[PDB]
Amino acid sequence: GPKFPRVKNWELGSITYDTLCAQSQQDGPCTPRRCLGSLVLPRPAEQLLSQARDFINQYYSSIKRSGSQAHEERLQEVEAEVASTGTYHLRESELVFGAKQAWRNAPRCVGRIQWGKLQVFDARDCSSAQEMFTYICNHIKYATNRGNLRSAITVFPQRAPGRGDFRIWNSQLVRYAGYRQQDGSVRGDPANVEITELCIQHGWTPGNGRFDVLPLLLQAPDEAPELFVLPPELVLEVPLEHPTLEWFAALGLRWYALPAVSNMLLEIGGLEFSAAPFSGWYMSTEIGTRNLCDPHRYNILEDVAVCMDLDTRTTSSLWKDKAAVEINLAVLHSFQLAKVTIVDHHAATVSFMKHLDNEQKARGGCPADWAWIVPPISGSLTPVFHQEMVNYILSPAFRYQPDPW
Amino acid sequence: KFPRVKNWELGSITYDTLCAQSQQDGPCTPRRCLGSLVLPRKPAEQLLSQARDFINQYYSSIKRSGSQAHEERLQEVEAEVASTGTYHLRESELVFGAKQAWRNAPRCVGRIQWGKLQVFDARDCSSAQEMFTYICNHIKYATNRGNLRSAITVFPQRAPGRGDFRIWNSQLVRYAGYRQQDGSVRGDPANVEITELCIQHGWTPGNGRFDVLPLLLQAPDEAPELFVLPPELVLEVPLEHPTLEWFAALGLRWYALPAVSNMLLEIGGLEFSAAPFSGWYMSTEIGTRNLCDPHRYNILEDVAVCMDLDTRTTSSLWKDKAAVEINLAVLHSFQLAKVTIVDHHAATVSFMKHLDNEQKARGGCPADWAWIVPPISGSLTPVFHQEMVNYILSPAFRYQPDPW
Ligand code: HEM
Ligand code: HEM
Ligand SMILES: Clc1cccc(CCCNCCc2ccnc(-n3ccnc3)n2)c1
Ligand SMILES: Clc1cccc(CCCNCCc2ccnc(-n3ccnc3)n2)c1
Ligand SMILES: C[C@H](O)[C@H](O)[C@H]1CNc2nc(N)[nH]c(=O)c2N1
Ligand SMILES: C[C@H](O)[C@H](O)[C@H]1CNc2nc(N)[nH]c(=O)c2N1
Ligand SMILES: [Zn+2]
Repeated sequence: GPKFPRVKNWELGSITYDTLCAQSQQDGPCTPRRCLGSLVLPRPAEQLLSQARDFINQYYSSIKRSGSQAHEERLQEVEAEVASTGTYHLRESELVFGAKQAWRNAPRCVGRIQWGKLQVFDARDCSSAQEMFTYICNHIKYATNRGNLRSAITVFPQRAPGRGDFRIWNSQLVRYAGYRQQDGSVRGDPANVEITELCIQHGWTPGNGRFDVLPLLLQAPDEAPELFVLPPELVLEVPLEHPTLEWFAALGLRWYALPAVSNMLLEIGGLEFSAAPFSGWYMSTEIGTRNLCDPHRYNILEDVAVCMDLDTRTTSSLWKDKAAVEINLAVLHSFQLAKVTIVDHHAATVSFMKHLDNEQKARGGCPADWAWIVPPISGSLTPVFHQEMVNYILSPAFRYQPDPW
Repeated sequence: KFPRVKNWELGSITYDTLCAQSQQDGPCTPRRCLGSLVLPRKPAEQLLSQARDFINQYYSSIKRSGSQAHEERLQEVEAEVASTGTYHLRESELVFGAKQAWRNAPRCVGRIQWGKLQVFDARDCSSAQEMFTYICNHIKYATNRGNLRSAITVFPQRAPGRGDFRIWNSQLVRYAGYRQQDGSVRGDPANVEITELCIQHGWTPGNGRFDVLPLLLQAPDEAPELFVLPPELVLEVPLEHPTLEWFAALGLRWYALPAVSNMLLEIGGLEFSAAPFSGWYMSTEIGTRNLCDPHRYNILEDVAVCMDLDTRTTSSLWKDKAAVEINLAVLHSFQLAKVTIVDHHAATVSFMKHLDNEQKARGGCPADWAWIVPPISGSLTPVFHQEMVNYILSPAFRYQPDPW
């Protein structure tokens, strides 16, 4: 009946319509002629003002004062600030709402049931790389909380016309080094070969382990990036063991507690925060399947399968599926043992389904990227697999940005 | 302009130029992507242009573009449409069209095989009885005592003003689903409705979990007729496990032949509303979707308890462990019974080879990532890390409404 995408759950037979997508102001990559929904990265005061107006309207709606005196005054205040300076600034409570809405709007994040509980740290007074380091350490301490992890984001000053950006060069606050070898192989995390070489070029004395924590490369405006080593006591790690396979511990595997993305751009009302690291807690498949089993990452599948004595000479033995399972179980078991927050892919997807129902009621839909929401193992075993999803771009948003080098 | 397609495991990049040949809109728009949706939301000049396009494809396929045989066939088609509002395919054109529709099917992981397809012309069918004979031959040919062979049987095309030839069943072989008094379902819950239709049309129902359904076949503007498949035609594989001796005691089994019977085959503007096709199973279809889906046979918990796994919590990964052993049982049992089957690793590996072949042959390949990526162990397969472009090429298989 209604002129909006009809969305179906095939497990439960239930139907919803997404009216929220009508609020989207920015185009995705798809056209009627072809769907590009599987691509990871698909390709002026007038413009700013309309984005600023839209966001201020969003903010005043959220506090139930849409159409009010203070609403129209804030609108006038922003237009006049853009009139004289070419940009404008957010009130603290506007920044908090916007950071939360950006998370809420993130189609690829399965953790969004938690969106209303996000600690927003204002670091818009930051004026140096040393000061960025302090704020980042504070974020890591607060968010790690000795294993009882808390969602947090730290927001550094916005892009300024003329002036250069605040940037964190690392893709995460915690990452393991990747050292290219003579034979052409990589020791450590192959994902991190480039940032590792950048750190060395900038004066880091490199290790030679599989799990060396990288230093931070931090760039304050119009300045070369400075190098900062995180003090080991701040970086909580978890040695990996298996509940029943006693040899698993002898593999010497481990992972860090805090998943903190540090290279994404936070956009709010046309303002761009080029440095705004955020952190949650892991879903176990991120570590157990992607980081540890991706062929282009640590690639430990064959190693674990040989220890399990599987027939790795034939696909039909399902040796890959078997090893992958035990590795995920190991990640789950070790984090629980160490009392570090983690969520398995079953409980995560169940909570996301609950989130979808909340947002259906609250907003008339929820933008979601099926390929990213569905876990990388046991897909159809989780409820989200059977849930159709509409994907679109809402603002405030987190967006990829080019590497600063 | 043209999509840039990256494989994130290998760092390799292709560009899809084939998508520019799409003449049919999918569900997406720049404002929102609807790629995860299973189904679509919903004259002479048009038909003639779809026809010329297809005849052009055919003659190009046999390296005779521009030949007088090409020119003459274009005029036959034009003369026939201009006089009758429609036209008919030559058998060779039909054979080519069916192979191309399979080739162009974005959701099929089995397309490496697309050039090897037995095509039965059943367009001289005038009754449900005759459809049944054709279907039985298809099943015999395709099953081949467990050495499965891909096949399609093509029944008469749609015609203006008259009803369609239709097979009412969604597959040639399906197990019955009997709604019990207490709201549960004995058998396959996916087939409750088709089971009820069969009973209403005179079928005497069984009461098992794996009762093979009769076929409801419909000749134009006639009530469907009921036909029981001779039990010797329907090859089945009892499921057992290589190391778990108790597994056979579950009484599980599945049929050898995966044959879709409710899709529409469109070629050159002509529509074939009954054109059942079959290949062979990819193991996860049976082991994961058919047996483990919560709204199907849903055996996960049962298997987990036999394995004495901790069912109380999600974090023991009991579901993941049980699912793996079930898929293993399927592979072992089909291999023991000498029935053709492909595991999801072998399948996805051959699909990558197909993507490469198609890049060289056509400059691209329409693929639906959500469907190509297996339902367990996704990122453990190469297709997970492969960007894909989805679009509709013709000849095509399409969904169509239920005839009831
Ligand atoms: C609280 C627990 C959280 C969980 C369990 C969680 C889970 C996830 C997962 C599994 C992904 C997929 C990432 C990948 O596969 O590369 C993801 C992506 C993402 N998350 Fe979260 N997340 C959480 C918190 C947060 C927070 C606090 C934010 C921001 C305020 C956030 C924003 C995002 C964004 C923007 C992406 C997309 C990143 C990309 O496209 O590369 N998440 N999340
Ligand atoms: C020969 C071995 C074959 C294999 C291994 C194979 C594999 C698959 C699989 C796994 C699917 C997804 C089905 C689902 O999960 O619902 C699929 C879909 C499909 N296949 Fe095949 N297939 C084979 C042969 C064929 C043949 C012979 C045809 C037609 C001539 C064909 C046409 C299609 C079409 C049109 C779909 C989409 C079905 C839908 O949208 O419901 N396949 N295939
Ligand atoms: Cl090489 C490349 C190019 C484009 C996108 C890509 C995705 C990787 C980044 N995606 C986020 C991964 C990640 C890591 C730690 N933590 C989170 N995280 C934290 C809270 N929520 C998600 N997410 C890679
Ligand atoms: Cl319930 C619902 C409504 C609309 C579409 C849907 C798709 C399911 C069927 N998709 C094909 C399943 C299937 C079964 C047997 N065999 C094959 N098969 C054979 C060769 N290739 C695929 N495919 C379900
Ligand atoms: C090619 C494909 O889009 C790519 O491998 C995607 C698929 N889904 C994903 N899903 C999540 N959560 N994270 C990822 O990195 C990816 N990668
Ligand atoms: C909603 C979602 O698109 C739907 O459940 C899809 C996902 N991928 C699939 N993939 C295959 N092979 N078969 C399916 O039925 C589905 N179902
Ligand atoms: Zn799309």
